[PDB]
Amino acid sequence: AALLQCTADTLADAVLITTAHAWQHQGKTLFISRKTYRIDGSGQMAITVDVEVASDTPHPARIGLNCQLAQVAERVNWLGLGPQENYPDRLTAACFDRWDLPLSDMYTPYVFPSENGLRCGTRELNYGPHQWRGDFQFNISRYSQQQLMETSHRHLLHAEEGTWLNIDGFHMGIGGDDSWSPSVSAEFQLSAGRYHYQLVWCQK
Amino acid sequence: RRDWENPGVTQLNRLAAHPPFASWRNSEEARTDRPSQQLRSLNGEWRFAWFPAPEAVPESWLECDLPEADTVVVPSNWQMHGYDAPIYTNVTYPITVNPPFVPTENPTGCYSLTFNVDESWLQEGQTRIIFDGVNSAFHLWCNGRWVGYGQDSRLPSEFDLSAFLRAGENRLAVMVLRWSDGSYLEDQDMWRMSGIFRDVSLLHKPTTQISDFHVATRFNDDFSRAVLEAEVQMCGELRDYLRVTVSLWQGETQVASGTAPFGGEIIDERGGYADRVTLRLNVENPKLWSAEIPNLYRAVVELHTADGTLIEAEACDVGFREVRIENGLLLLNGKPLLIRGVNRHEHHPLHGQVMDEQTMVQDILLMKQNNFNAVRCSHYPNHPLWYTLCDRYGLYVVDEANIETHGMVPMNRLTDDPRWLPAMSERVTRMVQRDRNHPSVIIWSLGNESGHGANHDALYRWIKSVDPSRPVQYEGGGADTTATDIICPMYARVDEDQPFPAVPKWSIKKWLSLPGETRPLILCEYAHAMGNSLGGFAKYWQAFRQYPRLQGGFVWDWVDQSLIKYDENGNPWSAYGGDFGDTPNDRQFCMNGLVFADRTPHPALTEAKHQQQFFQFRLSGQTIEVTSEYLFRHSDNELLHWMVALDGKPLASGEVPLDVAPQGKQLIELPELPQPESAGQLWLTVRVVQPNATAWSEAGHISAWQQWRLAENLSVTLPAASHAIPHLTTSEMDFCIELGNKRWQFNRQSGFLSQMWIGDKKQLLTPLRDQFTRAPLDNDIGVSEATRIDPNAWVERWKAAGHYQAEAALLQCTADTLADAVLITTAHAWQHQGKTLFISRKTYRIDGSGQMAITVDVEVASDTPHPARIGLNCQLAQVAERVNWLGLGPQENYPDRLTAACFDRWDLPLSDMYTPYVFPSENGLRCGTRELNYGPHQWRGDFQFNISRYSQQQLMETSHRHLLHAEEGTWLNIDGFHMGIGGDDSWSPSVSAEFQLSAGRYHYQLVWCQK
Ligand SMILES: CC(C)S[C@@H]1O[C@H](CO)[C@H](O)[C@H](O)[C@H]1O
Ligand SMILES: [Mg+2]
Ligand SMILES: [Mg+2]
Ligand code: NA
Ligand code: NA
Ligand code: NA
Ligand code: NA
Ligand code: NA
Repeated sequence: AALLQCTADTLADAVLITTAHAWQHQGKTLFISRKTYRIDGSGQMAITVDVEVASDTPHPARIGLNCQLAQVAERVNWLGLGPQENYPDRLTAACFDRWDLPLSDMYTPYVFPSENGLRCGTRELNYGPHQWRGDFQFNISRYSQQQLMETSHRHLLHAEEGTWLNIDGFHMGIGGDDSWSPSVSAEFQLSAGRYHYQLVWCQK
Repeated sequence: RRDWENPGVTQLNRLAAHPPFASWRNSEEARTDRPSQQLRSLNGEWRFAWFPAPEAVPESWLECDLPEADTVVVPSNWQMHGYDAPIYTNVTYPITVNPPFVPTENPTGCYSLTFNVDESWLQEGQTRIIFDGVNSAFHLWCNGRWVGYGQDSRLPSEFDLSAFLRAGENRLAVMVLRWSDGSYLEDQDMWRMSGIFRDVSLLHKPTTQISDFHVATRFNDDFSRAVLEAEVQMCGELRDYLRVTVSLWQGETQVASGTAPFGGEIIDERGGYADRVTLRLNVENPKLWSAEIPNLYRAVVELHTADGTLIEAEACDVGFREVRIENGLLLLNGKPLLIRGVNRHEHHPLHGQVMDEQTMVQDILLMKQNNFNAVRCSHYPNHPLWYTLCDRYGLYVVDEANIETHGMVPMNRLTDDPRWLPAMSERVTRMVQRDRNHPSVIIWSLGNESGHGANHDALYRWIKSVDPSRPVQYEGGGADTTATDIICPMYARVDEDQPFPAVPKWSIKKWLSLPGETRPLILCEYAHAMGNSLGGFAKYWQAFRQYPRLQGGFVWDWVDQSLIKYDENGNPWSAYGGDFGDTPNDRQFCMNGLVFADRTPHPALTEAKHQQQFFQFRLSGQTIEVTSEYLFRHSDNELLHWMVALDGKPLASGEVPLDVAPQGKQLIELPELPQPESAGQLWLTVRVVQPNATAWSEAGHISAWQQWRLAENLSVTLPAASHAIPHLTTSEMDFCIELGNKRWQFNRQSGFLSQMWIGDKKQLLTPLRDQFTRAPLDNDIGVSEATRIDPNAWVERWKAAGHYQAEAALLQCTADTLADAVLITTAHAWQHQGKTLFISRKTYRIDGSGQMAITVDVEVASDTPHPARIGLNCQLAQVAERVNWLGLGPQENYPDRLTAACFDRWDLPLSDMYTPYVFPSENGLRCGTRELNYGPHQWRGDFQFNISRYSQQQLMETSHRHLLHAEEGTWLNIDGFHMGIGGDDSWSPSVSAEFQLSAGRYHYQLVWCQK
């Protein structure tokens, strides 16, 4: 990430932080993320995200935010599709409702580890003292994406300090018509060029 | 005898039907298709008088010109002369349904003609008269004496006048009835007119003559050898010395000739036809006919004496081609066709149903220029010249019997009744007898929309038995009955089933594979081009390409059936149903074409041309792969032009020769490029160009094109810093923003930007506000009507929900000052009787440079019908001459109808940004736009828009284009999102789900600035 801009402004009833970053490679600009963070008198932080994806780069696996929370809590409660793991091209069986499970159930122990546990069409996620509202997809667990990537067997995984949260505005399909050639259908590829999503983070 | 109220009587004294004749008395003339001294036209000025019913006609008329008659041009439709009104009704018959009766008030046209006949015509031989088209029934007298009677408005009626004429002056009298029992089989969706509307001629033939002749062509497996077989029949006295010679010419070269005396092979226990003879000519390596290369030969049939005196000669153009269905595919010359067709009614805005050579040729060329290769004669045999033009310019034709009984209940009420078999039969048999020698006719059709009755099965069989060279099709009764060789549905969708009882319309992909089915499928009608339509056209093409047995279709239809009317002040305008006092009527349903009545194209025609391209393309790296879809020709009149441009700015370009075999591929490696001097999207556009003129096109004609996005350079560099800083003035009713010579006013009570100035010049006539509706297209309205609402119609759904009446309620309007800009934030709710339909949240941010960035986030209740659009609208104070944009164009294009548009920088006169649909509606949108310029204004983002002198309100409140009036200033509609237009049919919702705005939440952003 290359910082293009970062500015703060005071509003009548809020503070407004605007940022813009570029991800580039070998001089090519892959994505541009432009954001605003508006913090109001109520303690709510509204994050608006607008991303640009170069038409000539391979469509990305996801368009989201990620962070590692200090907090390790017992349950995860959400208003969205569930209760089991579901992806854009595999979410018909999931149901929209209020679900609440123990943290470990939000991790799926595939023998060969990979991205896992996503839950789509969520409008509210609650974990510990935190609350995220919007219309997004998310996964939450004790294993970083980096660690999943680097580890070939589930028994060699180690819970990291804290909890890793991956909150996506958009996520690519997982496919499966076969497992030896690209099989994610065009309609589940993130080829829009321009993507927007908005999240509000607040405590309890 | 009231013969016009009896389906048992369809004619009296009418001669048998036969292929086009001219009785040449010179072989060379027949060979070259020159005019014949023996075939005279009686067209021109005749006398005509109108009466309200046959009973009102005075007997004196039979012998004397009526002084009150007028002199008029024939052929003609009397409605076009103003004698009575033409009627526009679709399905419901224009007369009470009570077969075989017709109204006692039955408009009657009394035509007469005084003309001369050479004594030579009477001293020997036979003189007959031929009426190519009389609608719908008539009696004929000659010199005061009755000759005969005829029905079937679309085939020629011939009578022998030899015993009625005199050398010198003669007088014909023709009493034409508007309505007859024949009207029950003539219920086609088109204007109901009447009259002698096709040519009148006199033909002289010798007493001993050629009475009919049939030509066939059969081939070997590889088409390297043919046998042409000509069966010739005679009438008149047989003599041993008579002979028949059939000769076949290829240009000026004679390829073959055979001669034989009359006397056919034994047929049965009783012998053979002493009055017939069949000649067989061998042809090596024949030049095959197709729509791609319409090679033609000329066969000349000479009747003569053994000593060599010519009696007469007849002749026809021959196209060597085989039509057959095998293994589920329709093959032409052994290869599978892909029918790029269109249905074409015979219609002229000034002359009604009278056809002329110039208009036909016009039609043909435009069809060919727009990639069509086939036409369906909806829904009757056409004027004879049509077939000759199709044979020579090369178009595949579906010849269809003049039988349509759509208004019956149930539809097959007459077609299943044996009492009507006779009348039906002649409409089919006489067509086959007239048209069977035309190579362009590849398929026969039993008619249209007359259910499926036992009469169709018998006639299907009659054709199969008499003319095995062409398949038979018929859509009635569910499109896959026993009376059809081809599954030929009308308006069946690509993927969506429409499971109506008894006659479902399955998805065409699914239909092919139903248990036990194996036939090819070609839609007889699809992509109902009514008004702003053709949404989803590409979906069909894609399917046709992928599925071998989906062999194409015939779009409905070629040309709008609008008619010219003159305002009080003599100004012509386009009229539709009801416009002549005709009632009941079906209004604008007579207008469904790809071109307006004057042949100017509608925007959809370009979508068709594009999807019907004959060259397909693929891009990989710097390699262009061109695939030919031609079946028979090499690309010998084509080159490929390619261009690369960065956001409209030309970068590199070039041309390459195309040398692709039919069905073959050609790889073209593009040069290395001098990559963009900066940010933006590089676009590659390729066009196939025919350098040389052809019979149907000019030099440089563009036949196909395609585009691809190549490299994109996202901009990361920040614009410089403007020292200038915008100022905010607040009052209780308004928020104001000023920046140098610029100012913006946002109204605090409305929450909208109400005014803007450049200098002291006000820029807006009406404030900038959200817009969620559109003046309804014909597809949006369907068959709904004020006196008969169709609740299912999109328009009724939007109306019912309050979309057209919802009012904006302000929920928030705030102003903030940033470091370098003013930020205005608004939120509105649109409601209707308690319900919140839509929510629009926006921010307007005005910086030091005078750019206004507008962010819009809209919520749409999941339970209200999907909106027609999500956008903004305003009336600008200025009217500029041009409109310039970087986006798709140049023609109007919608979400489900934009494949043919290309991304580039376009610039047009404002008037071309408005599409003049006769029935006005939302029109002229351009999609995928990144920049729009008009006057001093500039809008940037990723939106769709339309710009014109007509408000949406006016468009929806006006039924005819001629009545629109340019308002002050310019109406601009800039949409973040816009619903598809649909068109699979125009009587039920047809916009595919992927084109409905059902997302719930939508975001778009625009920058508005002045230059
Ligand atoms: C209106 C439909 C119920 S019937 C529909 O009407 C169209 C109107 O142009 C065409 O005439 C079609 O052939 C006919 O099926
Ligand atoms: Mg009759
Ligand atoms: Mg009909
Ligand atoms: Na892994
Ligand atoms: Na096909
Ligand atoms: Na119609
Ligand atoms: Na060529
Ligand atoms: Na209108």
